[PDB]
Amino acid sequence: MKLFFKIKPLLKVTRQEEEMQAKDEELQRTKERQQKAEAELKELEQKHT
Amino acid sequence: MKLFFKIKPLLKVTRQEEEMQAKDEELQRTKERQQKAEAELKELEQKHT
Repeated sequence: MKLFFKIKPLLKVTRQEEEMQAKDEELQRTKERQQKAEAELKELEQKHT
Repeated sequence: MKLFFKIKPLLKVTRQEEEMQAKDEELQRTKERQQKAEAELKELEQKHT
C-alpha cells in the first residue's frame, strides 16, 4: 500500500486527454508551432528580399 | 540543440486529438499546414543562403 502510495501520483491523464482533451491539447500545440513557423518564414522571406 | 529545438514542440500530445472527431480533423489539418510551412521555411533558408 505504501508502494501504491508513492506511485499513485505518477499516474494519470493520457486516458482523460483521449476521452476529451488530449486532442485539444495537441491541436493547441500544433497551432502554436504553425504560428512560430509562419513567423520564421516571414522573417526568412524578408531577409531573402 | 537545434534539433531539440525543432523537436521540442511535437512533445507533450496526440491519439485523442486525432480521434477528435472534429478535433482530430482539425489537428490533422494543422499538422499538414505545419509541414507545408516547414518545407517553405527550409526552401526560403536555402534561397537565402
